[PDB]
Amino acid sequence: MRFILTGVPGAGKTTVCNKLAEKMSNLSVVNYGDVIFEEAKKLYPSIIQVREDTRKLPRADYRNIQIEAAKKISLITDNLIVDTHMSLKTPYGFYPGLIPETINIIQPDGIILLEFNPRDVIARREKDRLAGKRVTRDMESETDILLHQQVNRMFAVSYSAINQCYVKIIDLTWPQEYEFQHTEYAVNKIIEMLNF
Amino acid sequence: MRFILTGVPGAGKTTVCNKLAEKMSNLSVVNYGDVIFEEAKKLYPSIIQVREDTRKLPRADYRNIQIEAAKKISLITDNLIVDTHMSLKTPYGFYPGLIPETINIIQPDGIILLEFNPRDVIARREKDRLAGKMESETDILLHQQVNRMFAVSYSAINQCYVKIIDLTWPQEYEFQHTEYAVNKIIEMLNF
Amino acid sequence: MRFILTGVPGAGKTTVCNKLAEKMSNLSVVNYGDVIFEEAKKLYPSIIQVREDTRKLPRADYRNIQIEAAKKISLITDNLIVDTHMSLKTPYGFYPGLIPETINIIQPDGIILLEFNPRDVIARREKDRLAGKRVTRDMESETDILLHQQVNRMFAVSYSAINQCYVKIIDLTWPQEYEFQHTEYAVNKIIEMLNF
Ligand SMILES: Nc1nc2c(ncn2[C@@H]2O[C@H](COP(=O)(O)OP(=O)(O)OP(=O)(O)O)[C@@H](O)[C@H]2O)c(=O)[nH]1
Ligand SMILES: Nc1nc2c(ncn2[C@@H]2O[C@H](COP(=O)(O)OP(=O)(O)OP(=O)(O)O)[C@@H](O)[C@H]2O)c(=O)[nH]1
Ligand SMILES: Nc1nc2c(ncn2[C@@H]2O[C@H](COP(=O)(O)OP(=O)(O)OP(=O)(O)O)[C@@H](O)[C@H]2O)c(=O)[nH]1
Repeated sequence: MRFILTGVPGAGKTTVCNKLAEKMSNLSVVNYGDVIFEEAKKLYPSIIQVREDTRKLPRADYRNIQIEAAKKISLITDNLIVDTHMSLKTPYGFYPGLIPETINIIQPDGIILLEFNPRDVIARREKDRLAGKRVTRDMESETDILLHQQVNRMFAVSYSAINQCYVKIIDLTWPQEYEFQHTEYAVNKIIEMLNF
Repeated sequence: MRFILTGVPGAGKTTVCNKLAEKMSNLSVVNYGDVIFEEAKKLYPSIIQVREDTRKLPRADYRNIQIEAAKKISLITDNLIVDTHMSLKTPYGFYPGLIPETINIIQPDGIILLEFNPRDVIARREKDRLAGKMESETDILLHQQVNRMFAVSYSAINQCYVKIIDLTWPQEYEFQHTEYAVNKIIEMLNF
Repeated sequence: MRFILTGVPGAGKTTVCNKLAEKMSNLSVVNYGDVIFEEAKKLYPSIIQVREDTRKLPRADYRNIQIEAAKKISLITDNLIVDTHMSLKTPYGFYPGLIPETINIIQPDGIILLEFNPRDVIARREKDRLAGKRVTRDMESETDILLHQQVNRMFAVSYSAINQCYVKIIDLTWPQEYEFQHTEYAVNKIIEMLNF
C-alpha cells in the first residue's frame, strides 16, 4: 500500500523510518525532503547545493520541483512509506508541508501521524542539540508541541475529506519501559497495517 | 431544509432518526449506508454480501455507487435528514463516510453532529451487544474530534452549517438525550 | 503582505485593528463586513438600510456582494489586514464567514487567529453592553466560546490545506497583569510579523 508518515520534528520519526526499512523487504521508505533536495540539485545546480537551499527561490519554482519529486515517488511499485511533515512552524504561522498535487500524484491510501508526549519531544530535541544537531532551533514549550500536533491532525483530516484517504493516529505518548520502545511499537503497528 | 445527521456509532443516532420519522412528517429520514449497501448488491451481486465488503471494491467502483446512492436521495423534496457517519474507524485508521461529490449532489444546508459522553457510549454499546446487536473513552473522544474536523472541512469546502448538539450531560430520566436531540432538530427545521 | 485577521466577536479584535493602523505606517486595515455593507447599499439601497438587513437578500446575490467586496479589497497594494470572522454562530449552527472566492481573489499570505480566555470574552462582551454598544445580552457560556474557538482553528487549517497559506495562532489567553495588555501584545506580535 501507500502511506504518508508524519509527526512533529526531532521526536523519533526518522528512527521509525530507518527501522521500518530494516524489518520489511517489500517496502520502500522514501523521505520526501530528500527527493525534493535531489530533484532540486538536478534542475538548477549553481542555485542549489545544500539542503536549506531549497527555500530561497520563489514558490513557483519550488512548487514545480515538489510536483516532480512526487511523480518519481509515484514510479515506486511495492509498499511505500513517504516520510514527510503535515506542517512547519514559521514566524508567519504554520505552513502546510504538502501541496495538493503531492497527494494526487502519490494517491496514498492514508496518512499516519506519530503523536508523541511533548516532554519526550523536549528531552530528545535537547539531547540532540547537545550532541550537535538542529542548532539555533527555538526551544519549544509543552503547549507549542501540543498545538503543533493538533494542527497536524486538522491538516490530515482536511486532506482526507478532499482525497478520500485513511487517517491513522498512533499513540506514542505513554511512558517507555525501555529506550526506543516508542519507535518499536510504532514500527510494529505500521507493519501490522501493511500485512493485514 | 436538508441536513446530514451524524455521530459515533452505537450511541443513539438511530433512536433519534426513528423519533424524527415518528414526530415530523413532511420529512424523509434516509439511512445513507442502507442505500449504498443495497445499490452495491444490485451492481456487484457476487463480490458484496457483507456491508464490510464495500471497500473490497476498487476505488472507482466504490465512488460510483456512492454517487448513484446520492442521486436517488438528491431527487427527494420537502425537509430531508440523511443519517450517516462522518467517519468510521478501521485497522488503517479513520475513513470518511461521504465523498466530495456526495455533498454537492445532495446540496445539504448543514451537518448535524450528535455528541455524547463517551461513558454513556461504552455503556450503550455494551447494553445493545448483550441483546444481540472494544473502544475506551479516549478512543471515543478522538473519534468525536475527528468527526468535528471532517464536518468543518466539509463546511469550508461547500459553505454549509455545522451544528454540534451537546448530549454529554447526565440524564435526569432515561431517553432524555434523545428527546433533547429531536427537539433541537425539529426546532431547526421549523425556524 | 496580506493577512486575514479573525477572532470571536466582542473580545478585542477591533481594538487591535485600530491600534495597528495608528502605529505602523502605510498599513491598510479593512473590515470585510463594513465593505460588504457599503456594497449592499450601492447595489440594493431600497431594501438594506441597516447592515443587519442583508439576511433577506437571496443567498445567491449576497454571495455576489462578498465577491465584489473581495474584488475591491484586492486592489490595495501596501501591507494589508482584513478584519473578519472565520465563523459565526447561527441557530442552524456555525457558518463560515469567508467564501472561496474571497481567498483566491484576495490571495492572503496568512490567517491570524486571536485566541482569548473565555472569561475575558464574557467580561468584555458585558462591559460593552453597559457602554450602550449592543442592545441585547450575550448568553454564550465559557464552553460555548472554547467550542467557537476550536471550530475557528479547523476552518483556518482547512483554508490553509486548500489555499496553501500560513495559519498564525496568537495566544491571548494568559491573565492580564495590567489593562489592555492583550491588545498591546497582539499588536506588537502582528507588527513584528509584517517587518520580518
Ligand atoms: N535516549 C533516547 N533517545 C531517543 C528515544 N527515542 C528517540 N530518541 C532520539 O530522539 C532523536 C529523534 O530524532 P529524529 O528521529 O532524527 O527526527 P527527524 O524527524 O528525522 O528530524 P528532521 O530531519 O528535522 O525532520 C534521536 O536523536 C533519537 O536517538 C529514546 O527512547 N531514548
Ligand atoms: N468501522 C466501524 N464501523 C462501525 C462500527 N460500529 C458501527 N459501524 C457502522 O455502523 C453501521 C450500522 O449502524 P450503527 O452505526 O451500528 O447504528 P447508529 O446509526 O449509530 O445508532 P444506534 O444503534 O442507536 O447507536 C454499519 O454499516 C457499520 O459500518 C465500528 O466500530 N467500526
Ligand atoms: N477594560 C478593558 N477592556 C478591554 C480590554 N481589552 C479589550 N477590551 C474591550 O473589549 C471590548 C471589545 O473590543 P473589540 O472587539 O475590539 O470591539 P467591537 O467592535 O465591540 O467587537 P468586534 O469587532 O466584533 O471584536 C471593547 O469594549 C474593548 O475596549 C482591557 O484590557 N480592559
